[PDB]
Amino acid sequence: SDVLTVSTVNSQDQVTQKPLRDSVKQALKNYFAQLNGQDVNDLYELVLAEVEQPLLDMVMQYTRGNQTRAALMMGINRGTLRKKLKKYGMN
Amino acid sequence: MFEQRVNSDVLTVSTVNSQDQVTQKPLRDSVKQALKNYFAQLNGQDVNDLYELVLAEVEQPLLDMVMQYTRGNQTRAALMMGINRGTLRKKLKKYGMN
DNA sequence: AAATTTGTTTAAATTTTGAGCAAATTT
DNA sequence: AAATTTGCTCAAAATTTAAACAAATTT
Repeated sequence: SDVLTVSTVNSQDQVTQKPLRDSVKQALKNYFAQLNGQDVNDLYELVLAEVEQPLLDMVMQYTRGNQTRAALMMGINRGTLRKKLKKYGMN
Repeated sequence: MFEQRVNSDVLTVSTVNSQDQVTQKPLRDSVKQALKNYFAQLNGQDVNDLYELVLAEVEQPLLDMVMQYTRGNQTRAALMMGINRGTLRKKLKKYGMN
């Protein structure tokens, strides 16, 4: 009923799903905590970089290197995909 | 003395390791795992929105969290995310945060 | 009362898209 | 040897941008 989820363990050794979006929330909750009113400047492209890399990594692995099927899977242009690959230097 | 904090270790999540010890692992890895799992259930239906699907999962909480920080200040929020104020308002609208 | 933010528009800059081709690669 | 994918170009379509500025708000 909620497609992108990570595995957690509780004190009683029970594994159980939680939305990835709860992780993102936690990480930021943590990031901000460690900052002491130090200014943040490029937080969107920061988190984006943190998410695009592993997404590209995985779909390219799943599509066996096939840029065409990878782009179709993600629903973006083949050109866009190429650009993003070179951006993170994976090609 | 300043220790190097790599980019992968700026956004981290508490995990439990093979010795039942609590450690901080990259958000990257959470995104990897979510996708490894998403592909397991995909045996073997086709997809055509994987970027938008992921993007939404990540934008909502970022927006959620940044607004809480700026105590609803859209100008400071857009300034700290580093995006035009107009696209922040657009994104907020997309997710019902206004 | 002053400083700031919101809500909105308008136009330029930027990025994404699609389409189309030969050369390379997989099948 | 056929079929598909790569690498690369152009354009237009779509989106992000900054720059207003009056009205609403927060300091």
